Amino acid sequence: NYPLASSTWDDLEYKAIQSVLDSKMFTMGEYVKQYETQFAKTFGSKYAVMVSSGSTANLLMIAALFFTKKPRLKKGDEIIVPAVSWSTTYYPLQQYGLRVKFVDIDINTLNIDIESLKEAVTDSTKAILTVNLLGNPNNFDEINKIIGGRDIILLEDNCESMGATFNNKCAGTFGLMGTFSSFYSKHIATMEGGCIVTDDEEIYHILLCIRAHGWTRNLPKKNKVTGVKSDDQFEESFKFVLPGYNVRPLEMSGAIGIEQLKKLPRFISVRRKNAEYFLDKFKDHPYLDVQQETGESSWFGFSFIIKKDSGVIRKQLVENLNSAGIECRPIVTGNFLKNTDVLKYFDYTVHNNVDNAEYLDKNGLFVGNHQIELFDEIDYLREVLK
Amino acid sequence: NYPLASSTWDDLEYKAIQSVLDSKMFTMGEYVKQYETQFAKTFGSKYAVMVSSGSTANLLMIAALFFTKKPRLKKGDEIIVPAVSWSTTYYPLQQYGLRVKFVDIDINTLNIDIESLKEAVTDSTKAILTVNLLGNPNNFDEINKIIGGRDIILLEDNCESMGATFNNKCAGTFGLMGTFSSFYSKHIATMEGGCIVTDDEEIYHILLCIRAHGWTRNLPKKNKVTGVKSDDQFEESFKFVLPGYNVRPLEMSGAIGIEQLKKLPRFISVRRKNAEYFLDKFKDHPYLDVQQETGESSWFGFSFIIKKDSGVIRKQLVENLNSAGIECRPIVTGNFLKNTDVLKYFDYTVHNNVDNAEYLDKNGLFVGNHQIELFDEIDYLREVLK
Ligand SMILES: *[C@H](N[C@@H](CCC(=O)O)C(=O)O)c1c(COP(=O)(O)O)cnc(C)c1O
Ligand SMILES: *[C@H](N[C@@H](CCC(=O)O)C(=O)O)c1c(COP(=O)(O)O)cnc(C)c1O
Repeated sequence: NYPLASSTWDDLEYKAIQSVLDSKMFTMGEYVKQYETQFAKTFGSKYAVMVSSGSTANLLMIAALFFTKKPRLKKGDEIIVPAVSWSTTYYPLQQYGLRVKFVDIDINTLNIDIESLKEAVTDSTKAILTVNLLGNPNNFDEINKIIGGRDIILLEDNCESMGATFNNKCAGTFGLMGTFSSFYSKHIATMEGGCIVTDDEEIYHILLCIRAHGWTRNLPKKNKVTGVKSDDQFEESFKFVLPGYNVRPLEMSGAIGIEQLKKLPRFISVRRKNAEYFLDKFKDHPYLDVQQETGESSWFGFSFIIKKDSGVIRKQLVENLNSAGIECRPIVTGNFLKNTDVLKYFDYTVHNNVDNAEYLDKNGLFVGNHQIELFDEIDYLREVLK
Repeated sequence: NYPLASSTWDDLEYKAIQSVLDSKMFTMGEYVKQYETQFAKTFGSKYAVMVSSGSTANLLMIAALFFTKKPRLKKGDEIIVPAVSWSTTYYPLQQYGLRVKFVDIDINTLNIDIESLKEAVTDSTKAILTVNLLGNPNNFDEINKIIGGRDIILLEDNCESMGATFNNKCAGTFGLMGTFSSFYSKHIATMEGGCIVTDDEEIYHILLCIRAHGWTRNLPKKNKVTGVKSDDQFEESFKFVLPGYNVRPLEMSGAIGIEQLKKLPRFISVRRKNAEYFLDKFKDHPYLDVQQETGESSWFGFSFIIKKDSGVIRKQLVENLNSAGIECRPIVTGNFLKNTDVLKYFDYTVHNNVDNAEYLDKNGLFVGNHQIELFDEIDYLREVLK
């Protein structure tokens, strides 16, 4: 009836695939490169680099920081994160030996709690990795006040908020790097795909290098990694300079991404209209609280949190929902801190408490928002959730 | 041109791509699952796990060893590798904090020098990662003799030797794990693609988990990682237990992969016919040494090494081969140890020396072999390399 996922494609995505077939160049090329230019232009960054998925976009984002001429991050370094996000926002911190400090979320915005942030910040903090949750941007104004010129890097996992903006700027472009995802279920889809954006050329060349074999084949003759490239191909083409990966996207995802980006503004427009109608139907709801928007959210989906002491039990709504053909799931993955089994591999600490994440973990659920008009579905959802 | 790589595709892989487009299901699924099954069966391994590339296959191979119930490896352990190979054979080792011990290669076979190895193996050696170079398998009988019952893990990077055999056993299936690549220029091509095979179910379950977010979704109800999966999918489907990645292959790659396996034997045969031909044409070549075969090479390509005391300058030969429109390159990456820049990041040492690797690095070169008859390129090559 009402799924969490619908297809974003049309004839056009298919044609783009044909175009690629007909070219007989399958691995990362023209399209991918064209696609990166469009992406950057699209969100207002100087550079964009396409990878195999948003997870690997997070991996290189952290990785790159260790290979700047003046390494910006080091093993043991303290990084702050919020307690609610996708797993692969965290894994990379572990794989790089960072010390992780979790902070609770604000139960209204579902983003990192600001007042906890303020106090959680110190002289030991090297970086802050924010996540724009469910399409909702962090209030970067306040985040910038809290950092206050200190050597603390700001990073964004924007895998759920493509299109969101805050004060006339695209989410994802506030940090030194911002990551995106074009996985099937996201604002657009290239089957799998992710992207890192940055206005830093140094970081930009490093990303080009660790994305594919740690080589220099995709570096420009004069570049910020090696500096000046020899002209002996026999030579230059087989020099390895950073311990990277092969996380190249396929040409086909680049081509398909070109088509989706064209459609994006409409997708976002439809999404917001549905959000507007949704909020109208659900405000002053007797036992559910909705997400409070910051800036202009790209409304990835619709979260609900059971009102305190309303005596409503999640299992029930859950049943209700499914019995009406409406799919739902926890919000993102609930409180990450409960995954104690993977947590045993981390060097981590919890600032103050994560009561909010905890409450969410037991009392929130989520239903999708899509790029097609869902007025009908919402009216029904509201009939079911009364 | 006498290109280094060729299309192994015909209307079939084109048809398979079609079928997946027809299914409208693009994310890792049944084709991939089907391919994994065909793959293990083809190479004679109990299990196979398909990943986004041979490089991420090597990464997961190392990563798995850390998450076994009783860790097979730990930070600081020593692992012995050969000095000639693709850079992604080495990175995982640095990324996981292993102590890398380089060993010289045998100048004839181009694989690890067996004498050096016996000597390089010590009480501290926990594992040995072999690479089967250019289609040619390592003498695993000699290798197993060296290990002789001790607790030393044998691994293989088989990304260049899909289809080689040794004692009628398939290469890639001697070590606790073996990696494969199905990248454009390799034996089979699924655009990008890699696989890991193993006979160990626990490692096998660990791979299924770390390939996709460290979740439990692709583990069987009763499994070696978590035991028994819960029935409440609301919880079970968002449980994270090991620090993995998103290195899932594409369904299209799974589908193209299945047609490729069907054609393998033929590829191998032709490639081997080409090689024989090349052999006697180059049999008594006055100034160039050719690669010594162990078992049945899959002849990924043909190496040439300017004889000791010949007065021949590598430069000419290339000049020469380039003027003739024959595509040429270094043997893999040459002496990997020449990359001092990336070496800065490793915790490593060198066994004795790697003079063979350096000789090859300065006097070695290589042209590609294909699955179409090339007697004519050959005759021509011979003529050019007089
Ligand atoms: C996307 N999270 C998805 C995971 C879907 C999947 O199987 O990949 C979800 O179900 O919520 C996401 C990522 C991962 O990007 P990727 O899916 O392209 O690997 C990273 N960060 C965030 C915050 C995120 O939502
Ligand atoms: C194959 N190496 C290829 C590299 C092709 C590429 O650019 O990806 C070559 O040109 O020699 C290879 C790999 C890399 O696996 P992948 O290419 O599927 O990521 C890893 N190990 C070895 C030994 C290898 O030959």
